[PDB]
Amino acid sequence: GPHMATGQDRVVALVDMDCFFVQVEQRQNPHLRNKPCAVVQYKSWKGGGIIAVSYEARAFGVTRSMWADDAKKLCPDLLLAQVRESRGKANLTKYREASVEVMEIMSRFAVIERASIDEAYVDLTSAVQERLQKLQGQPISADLLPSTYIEGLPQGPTVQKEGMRKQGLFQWLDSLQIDNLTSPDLQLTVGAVIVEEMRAAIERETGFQCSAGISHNKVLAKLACGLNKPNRQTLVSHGSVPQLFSQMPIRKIRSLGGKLGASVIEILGIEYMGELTQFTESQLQSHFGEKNGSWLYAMCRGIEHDPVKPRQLPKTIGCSKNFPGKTALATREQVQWWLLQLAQELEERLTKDRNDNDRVATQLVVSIRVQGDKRLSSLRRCCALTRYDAHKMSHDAFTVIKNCNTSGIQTEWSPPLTMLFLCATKFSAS
DNA sequence: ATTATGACGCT
DNA sequence: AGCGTCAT
Ligand SMILES: Nc1nc2c(ncn2[C@H]2C[C@H](O)[C@@H](COP(=O)(O)OP(=O)(O)OP(=O)(O)O)O2)c(=O)[nH]1
Ligand SMILES: [Mn+2]
Ligand SMILES: [Mn+2]
Ligand SMILES: [Mn+2]
Repeated sequence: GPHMATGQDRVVALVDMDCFFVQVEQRQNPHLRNKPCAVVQYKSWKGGGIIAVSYEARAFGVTRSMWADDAKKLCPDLLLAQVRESRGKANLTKYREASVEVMEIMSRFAVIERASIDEAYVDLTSAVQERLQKLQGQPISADLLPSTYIEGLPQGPTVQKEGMRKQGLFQWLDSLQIDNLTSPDLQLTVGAVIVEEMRAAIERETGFQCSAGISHNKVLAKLACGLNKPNRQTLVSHGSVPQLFSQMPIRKIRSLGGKLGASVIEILGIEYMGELTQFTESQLQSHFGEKNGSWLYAMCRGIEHDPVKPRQLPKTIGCSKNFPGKTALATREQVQWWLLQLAQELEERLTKDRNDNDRVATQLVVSIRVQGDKRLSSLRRCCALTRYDAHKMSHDAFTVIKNCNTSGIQTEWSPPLTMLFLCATKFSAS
């Protein structure tokens, strides 16, 4: 009743750039704009692997994780842009630099948590309080929410999509109590006004479009963001959760799309998020552990407490390359040459990071995969990272991995290596 | 040959 | 510390 917490304390947004790498290439090359187009890494094997897809191309069935030759079968007019290659490997610097452009704009409105190269969470609770005091109690005009959907509306008592969006927004605004500065629905609405302003600034100052979700926590904001892409934002209220979750497959909620979610489905014999409400907290903890059980008990009621961490910069700076099939590394000279290539890219990125961000990494993580192992990483070992020098880092990585060569010959490497990975970690202020 | 990154939990 | 999971 009056003591039952409802998880409505915060206003949280999730901003995700639409088909980011594609947009970066479309800004650079206007010939690619408003076209079916995709971004690929490499080219010789099956035309390269697609990693990002414009919405025009998605309409033909093109998807990430598809070979370009196969995508061209679905979409013969598909346009392609290739990721830059430096030192023999894909180099993602252009997209990291574009990401910094967007993150710095978002940080003007509120403190952000960089969740990926193209998405960030935003804690808007305080900004919403401020804008509400600036409002002095006037309602919010629909004109302030020109790209916002209200999930679950319209309802009850109409042929076009924009008209649907506007009907739902009108129903939502008509039911707002704008006199209560602590109304969670009002707070979410003001949050959506601010996110309209943030997205407008991003597009004005970079050319890039994005989608966003606004709700009371990170999981609901992420889920909301996906409901109406591209170039739109969605408000998911606390009240919208029972209907939304009643037909939501469990795998759609962030962290449940893998083995844990499959086990929730199998053990409990359910399909949808809302079905979780029928279990006690102790029942869920008994199946899925104390932490997961409490998280699921609260999540299926729309409640989640994970904070938006104040972190705009990545915690790690890494370099990795797969060597699939017959390109696996089988000699010592090969392994050394590629460790050097990775370490040279790492040195360049670390030196730029030190100048930009006033910090130094102190630990080097070396990971490899050996032929025949299904796991991503066959081995991870750390060593000290005391100087930003590529030859030193590559010799140190070789030292930590050389015991993995089971060949009796000094020159050959067996079993051959199908992955190398160098990662700089444990940053200290400098 | 579903690649190149990231974050975070477990023990 | 080293390994696994999840995202995409
Ligand atoms: N190198 C590499 N980059 C990836 C991979 N998967 C995604 N990316 C990059 C390219 C995407 O443009 C970018 C952001 O990913 P998202 O999942 O948010 O998708 P994207 O922004 O492409 O489309 P969206 O409109 O958000 O559905 O991350 C991958 O497997 N390898
Ligand atoms: Mn995106
Ligand atoms: Mn995507
Ligand atoms: Mn994203």
